[PDB]
Amino acid sequence: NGVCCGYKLCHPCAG
Repeated sequence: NGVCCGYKLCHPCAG
């Protein structure tokens, strides 16, 4: 769906 930032690292959440 897009990019998500969590543990100081942004990565695709679920496309």
